Amino acid sequence: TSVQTSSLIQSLFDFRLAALRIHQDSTAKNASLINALVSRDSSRLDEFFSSVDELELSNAPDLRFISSHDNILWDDGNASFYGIAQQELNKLIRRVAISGNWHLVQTPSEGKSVHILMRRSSLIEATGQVVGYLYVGIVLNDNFALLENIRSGSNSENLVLAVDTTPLVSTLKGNEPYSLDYVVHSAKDDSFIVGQTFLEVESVPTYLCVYSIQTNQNV
Repeated sequence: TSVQTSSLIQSLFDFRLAALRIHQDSTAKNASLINALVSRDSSRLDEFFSSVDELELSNAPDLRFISSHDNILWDDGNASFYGIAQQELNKLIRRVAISGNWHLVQTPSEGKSVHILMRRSSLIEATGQVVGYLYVGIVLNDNFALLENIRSGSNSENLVLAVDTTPLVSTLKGNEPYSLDYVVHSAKDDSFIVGQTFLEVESVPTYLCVYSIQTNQNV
């Protein structure tokens, strides 16, 4: 049941991205927002999002920022928490320039390329002129909540998300019979079976590899 665990993992991953896409695409049509943006006052924008999130938490993106062309109008400010220079968002804007589709992008951040999944929705005016684009993103590095979600949803023993040989995040606690290092340089299919699943983003192959460790139940 290898391909089964792998597809399970992929559906769980697909599920999370879906939760965000839907929430994004809806906020992108929230007159309250559109008008708070055209109003040109960062407060309603801040408040708008703080309220948006006040109850849909954990289903909230890690990064969020509105922008018209290269002119970033508003930013939730979480970019800095990730060690991402307001500058490094402008380059991501061009990189993700194809609305309604998720993009796996990298970005420099204090000596470690940070891997992010991004997507943009256009903010139209109730007049029909596009007024900007809302950019939403999920940071993969150290995103334990995302990996833990997928681990329990698939009832996996442990999981580790790596950009091959290099771990982005793990569920291991440090008491397992196996080390993170082992899990990462281990053969695909032993006492501890180690599965390997390359995630697809929008049905497209990706270098994101999720390792699933299952203990040989024989034992």
